[PDB]
Amino acid sequence: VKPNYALKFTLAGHTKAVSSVKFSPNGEWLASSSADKLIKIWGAYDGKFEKTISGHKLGISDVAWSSDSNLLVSASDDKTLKIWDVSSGKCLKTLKGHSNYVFCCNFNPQSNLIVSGSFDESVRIWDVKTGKCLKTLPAHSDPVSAVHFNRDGSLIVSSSYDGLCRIWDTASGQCLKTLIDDDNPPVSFVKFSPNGKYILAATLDNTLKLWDYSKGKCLKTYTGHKNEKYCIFANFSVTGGKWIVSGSEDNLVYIWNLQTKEIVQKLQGHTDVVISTACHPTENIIASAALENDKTIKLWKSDC
Repeated sequence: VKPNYALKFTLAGHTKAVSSVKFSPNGEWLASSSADKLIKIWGAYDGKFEKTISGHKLGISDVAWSSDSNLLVSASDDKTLKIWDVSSGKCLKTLKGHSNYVFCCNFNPQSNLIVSGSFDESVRIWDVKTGKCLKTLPAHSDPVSAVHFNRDGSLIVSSSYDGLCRIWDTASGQCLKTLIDDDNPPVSFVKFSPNGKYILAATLDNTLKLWDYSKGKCLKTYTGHKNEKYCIFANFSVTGGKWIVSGSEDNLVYIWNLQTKEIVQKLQGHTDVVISTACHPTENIIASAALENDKTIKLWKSDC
């Protein structure tokens, strides 16, 4: 009925706001990025600090893992993305092309491609092996807040302060669908459901929405949290109960029942905006991370 997530670890070490936390696909590691220009790797189950990955000249907005858990990509205000070999910590490639801060990034499931979103209003698709830009999509008319590939990499979904959610054919770059409600508040997040049939989208009117984009219809609305200013990451949690999980600008992690939309738990502990949450791929484990009055990551664990 309800989870019972309890605090297990507080991961200290970043010196500015944390921007993003992500579990490796094999579940072994958490990676974190921060305004302090650094990536940090931590053990997912014992919270143990592993190493620092350095090289960006300005703060990092996002980090993402390849499917084999061997590479990371980061997006930075220095207008580049970097591909990192996690074991060595070396920068394998620097991805130049964006004309302003890069804000979001992701590998596709095969992990031969990376997608980025930028303040320059564009979405780019990059070849992992060469570090070259394959396509620049004129995706939006304001900064792009999130980019995500669907389950097999055949589609990209993007969101922008322009109020729109768009879905793109990866191979061609053709826009297959624009989602818009009668109202156009800035869309601060978007991602595909694990089965790729639905889309979870956050807008800066304190609202999360689950969209059936085959039919272009909003099915669920989740409220009660605070989200009017920041681009906060949300997630589907599928390892036990089927929940929706998001950060909030009242320093809490919110957890909703996906089907009934009822708030099932609120996680208190952070002392600043909870900007990012990640759900563990196999265990009922949540990582949360907060802005610069806090600077820590928290690992939580529930029985369902």
